[PDB]
Amino acid sequence: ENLYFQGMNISEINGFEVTGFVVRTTNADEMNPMTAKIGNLWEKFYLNAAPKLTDKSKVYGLYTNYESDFTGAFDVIACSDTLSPQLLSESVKTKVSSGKYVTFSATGEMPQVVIDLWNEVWNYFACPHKRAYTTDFEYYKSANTVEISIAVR
Repeated sequence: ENLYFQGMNISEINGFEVTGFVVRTTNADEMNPMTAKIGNLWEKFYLNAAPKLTDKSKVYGLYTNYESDFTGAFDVIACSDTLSPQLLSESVKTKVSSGKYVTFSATGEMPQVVIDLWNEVWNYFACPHKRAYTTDFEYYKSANTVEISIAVR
């Protein structure tokens, strides 16, 4: 896969607030290229939100409001800590809670690296830990490095 898989680490993470665009989807909708929503969500973010970011802006992909488990619907939120629901129209503010997470990290071509990192997440949980299905997140640490933090019970 031509990725550097840095590995996984369990840790306590401090909560934080982020604002951005939300869409509701399912894994099945995302697997079908013709019905996927996450790509379009990010294009909207690039279009409407990116021009308003700063050099210290942190950018995230939140997965939250889970209907059930990985087989159910969930909200995906393309967002950033420096945006606010009134510096940006149609946006929603979410608080990610402090808690215990398992965090995975990889570096490579984007977005290949985030797609493939989710596969590592899948393999791992499908296990010493159980998913909380509260709020999980991609953190786009740099142009080539992404972390995925999964909330665990």
